[PDB]
Amino acid sequence: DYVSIRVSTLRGDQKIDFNAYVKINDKMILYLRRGDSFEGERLKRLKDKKLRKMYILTDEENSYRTYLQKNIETAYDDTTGKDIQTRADIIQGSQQNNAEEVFENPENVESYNYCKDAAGKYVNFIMSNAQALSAVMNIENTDKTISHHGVTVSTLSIALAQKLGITDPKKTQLLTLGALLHDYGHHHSPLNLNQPLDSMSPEDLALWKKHPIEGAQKVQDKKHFDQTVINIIGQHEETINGTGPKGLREKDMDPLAVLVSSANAMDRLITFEGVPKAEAAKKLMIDHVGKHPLQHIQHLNDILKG
Ligand SMILES: [Fe+3]
Ligand SMILES: [Fe+3]
Repeated sequence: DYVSIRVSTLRGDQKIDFNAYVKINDKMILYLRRGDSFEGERLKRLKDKKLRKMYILTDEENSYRTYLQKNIETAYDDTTGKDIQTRADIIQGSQQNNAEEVFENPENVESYNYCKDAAGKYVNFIMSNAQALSAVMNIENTDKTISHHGVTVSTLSIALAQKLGITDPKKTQLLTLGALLHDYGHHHSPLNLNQPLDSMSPEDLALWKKHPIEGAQKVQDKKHFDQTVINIIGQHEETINGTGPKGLREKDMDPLAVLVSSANAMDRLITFEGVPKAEAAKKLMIDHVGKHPLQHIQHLNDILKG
């Protein structure tokens, strides 16, 4: 009667040719109407509302499928001259949707490969459009979700890799994919991530510490998962001086996971701990002493101010 869709796929200026419903007290409540769009301030209709899944009429699923495919085809097209924020709105949401699909169906080879291919397209988008990174970084994680945070971390990771001279396309694709999926271990956790680690209850901190271990264990023997991705999921909370959950030091880590660890630490401060982005580098240095390579912190600070 109804089928679910991910809210991350409702983006940009294309007019929807379907209704969409929000579930309230187990009923499907009409919220978006045929003809609606979501460019610019219109996106506010989908923000700050903890919207993850919405629903469409099964009879309109074909309209929705074509809507989504047109959005992504148009947004990745570098020849359109289309507004960069609208392209970023669509692409950021598509990346988030791809991650959510993998988190919900980690056994699905097709979904993983789709996410992987799209991570490559994302690298190209960021690399080939001067203002793409800045546009994506304009898209605030209002609901503090792990999928949105994955996209942000992947974005910081791509730029950091560029600043470090990591050029290998295979490596950048795996870096991006690993960053996208890095917090798989938090999927369906009761933990409220939107609080500072250092002031979490002992119970919450203990729960938090489990996530990279549990996440990696679940996917490590799945053949379709790339080893680098498994490494990033499992090692991204490790710090170079051995203070993270597994106690790894830099020499023990996948180098790409060290990058993601740095990029993650920054967004956790900015998005989950309410730290102003200009102060985030200092905070890592004086509150996360020796946890991440200074060159990463310096580069990330530079990326954040443009
Ligand atoms: Fe994490
Ligand atoms: Fe994270």
